[PDB]
Amino acid sequence: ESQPRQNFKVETEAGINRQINLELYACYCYQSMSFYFDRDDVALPGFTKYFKEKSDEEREHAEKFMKYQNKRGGRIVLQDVKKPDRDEWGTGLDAMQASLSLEKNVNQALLDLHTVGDKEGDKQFMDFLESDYLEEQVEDIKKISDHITNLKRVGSGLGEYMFDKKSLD
Amino acid sequence: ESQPRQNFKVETEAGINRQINLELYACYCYQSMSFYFDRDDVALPGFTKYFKEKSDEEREHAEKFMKYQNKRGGRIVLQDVKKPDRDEWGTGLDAMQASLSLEKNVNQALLDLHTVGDKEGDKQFMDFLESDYLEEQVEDIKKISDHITNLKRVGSGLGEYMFDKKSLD
Amino acid sequence: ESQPRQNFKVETEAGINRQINLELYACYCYQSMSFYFDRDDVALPGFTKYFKEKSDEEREHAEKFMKYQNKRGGRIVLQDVKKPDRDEWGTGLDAMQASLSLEKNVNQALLDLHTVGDKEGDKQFMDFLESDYLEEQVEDIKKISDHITNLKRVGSGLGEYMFDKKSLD
Amino acid sequence: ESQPRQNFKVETEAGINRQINLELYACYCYQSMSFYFDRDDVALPGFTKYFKEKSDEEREHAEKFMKYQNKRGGRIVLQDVKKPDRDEWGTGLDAMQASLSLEKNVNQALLDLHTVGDKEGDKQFMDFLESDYLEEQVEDIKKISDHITNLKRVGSGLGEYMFDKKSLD
Ligand SMILES: [Fe+3]
Ligand SMILES: [Fe+3]
Ligand SMILES: [Fe+3]
Ligand SMILES: [Fe+3]
Ligand SMILES: [Fe+3]
Ligand SMILES: [Fe+3]
Repeated sequence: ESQPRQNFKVETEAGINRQINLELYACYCYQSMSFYFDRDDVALPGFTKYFKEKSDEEREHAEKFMKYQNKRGGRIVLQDVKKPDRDEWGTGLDAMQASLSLEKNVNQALLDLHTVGDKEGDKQFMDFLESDYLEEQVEDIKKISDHITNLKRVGSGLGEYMFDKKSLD
Repeated sequence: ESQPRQNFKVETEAGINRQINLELYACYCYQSMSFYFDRDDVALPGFTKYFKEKSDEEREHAEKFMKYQNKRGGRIVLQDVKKPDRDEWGTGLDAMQASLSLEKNVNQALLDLHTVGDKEGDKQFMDFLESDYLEEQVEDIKKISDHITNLKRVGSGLGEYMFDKKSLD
Repeated sequence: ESQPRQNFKVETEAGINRQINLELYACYCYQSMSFYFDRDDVALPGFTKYFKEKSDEEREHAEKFMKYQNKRGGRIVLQDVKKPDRDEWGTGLDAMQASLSLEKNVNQALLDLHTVGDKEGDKQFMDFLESDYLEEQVEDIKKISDHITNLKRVGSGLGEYMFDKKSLD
Repeated sequence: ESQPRQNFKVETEAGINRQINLELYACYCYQSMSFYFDRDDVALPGFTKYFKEKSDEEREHAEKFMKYQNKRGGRIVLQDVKKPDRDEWGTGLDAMQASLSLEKNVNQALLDLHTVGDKEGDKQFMDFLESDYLEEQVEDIKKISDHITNLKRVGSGLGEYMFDKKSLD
């Protein structure tokens, strides 16, 4: 057993390694999204910047889980990060809805990972998940929902152009 | 032979003199475009400013080639700069598309001028073209393409007015 | 053909997409390396920081290629990024030698990608590769070689500990 | 019942009083360790400073539990704080390993105290323990493990001397 390991179960360790891969996958999706909106036939610089920032956030999420794995005495096992499931992301509305669905899937995986910690009695891990992940997911999912509502409100064309300027920095 | 001349062929020298005239011609077109959008029945001050800045850029391009001609020991031979091929430039979309076509023609002339340098073994001239012209053309052509996409996105009327305010300074 | 596309061949476009995946793969390897040295039974914070910075550099390399693909009018096609070929990276000397081998493989892929640009006459792309990638690879490969020499000089134990403090920030 | 008492069980109150004594005991051990390394025949000033700071931390831990006991309406009952179980702490490696074992014992007592809060439904007390104690224990246990690894890496003699200078302030 590694020196720090205490109240840290193998199932919790394995759950963290699957979550690392999922956060890396989300980071990859957002990176794809960002450079899609940098296409010359898409050309929405607010969307480009917004998904780039979201991509860096997911990379931070993954690395924080890596750091935590080490803190508790687990061992990081990396896997292929799959390519995103689309090459092209439609309109700003489509991308924002794909992003909502993505964040809700990450949130469910996090809640399932909380359930592993809870049944194993990992008090510290539950609070770590709560403080550093669950609250952020809830804020993010609310923010993206608002954006979807406004992208429906403004419509295509000028509306989408104006949303890019006024709702995304 | 002039004092500095070394590894500098007469065909390269002549190519630079044709390119000088082309850059001057581009400068003239952009100047025409700029004051077209300053017409009282057009009246788009973002477009006016944007094409004025682009005109000064092309003037700089020409003068840099003049300076280089002298650096290598060639002799500048100037020609008439023809009047632009339109007096009137349509909508903001039309002007932006005329500008894309213009920049692509300058880029092709630059690539052909690179080919002259390459076959003559003008190592320094190729790098000069690469560093000081080819990269800028690629950035510019990408920027103008983005603008064309957004001018189609926003449509005529209010859209064109909003693009003038939000995409051009 | 996309609006900006000019002197940009399909083989060059495909080469950039393979290089994107390779830079992402290098970023993943360095990220693995970094958190390996953050293990409690490895615990070298200079190595951790050094490979984290190297990981961010490779991510920048990938994104710059993504941006360039868009600049020229190509289309980004992403693939799975494979997991690194080791879970554990040995001593500081082993990791530094794995890193040298990695950078030399990236450098060879870049030189092969230069060869594609050259035979297709992509003057701008060659200079882009030269200025923004080839020079950095040469500096990096020299830096890592120096580190390997010093890690052999200092030996294991105290030597490796001292190198972590004095050669890596 | 005291004025503030609400959802605060007698078993939870008693658990806090045992934890107070344990934190005081840890503070005493670290104080012993610190002045051991201030011995003229030991003379490691980094270790001296490090364990002094750790001693003050444990004193803060105890006093925070005292303050909390009062916040909830419990009553502090103090006991003898036993003398540490060694007068002499060996090498820097020995002391660091004794410290790891100490922190893991405090962590287990904290987790057992969390279990008392959980079964009694003391929602606020669990979060207090999580936020103010469990996270710190996990960081500390990871830090001490790293130090043990490096103290094995550097070896005795010059290694131990260098660790005192470079890993402890
Ligand atoms: Fe997110
Ligand atoms: Fe909590
Ligand atoms: Fe231009
Ligand atoms: Fe060059
Ligand atoms: Fe590198
Ligand atoms: Fe402690």
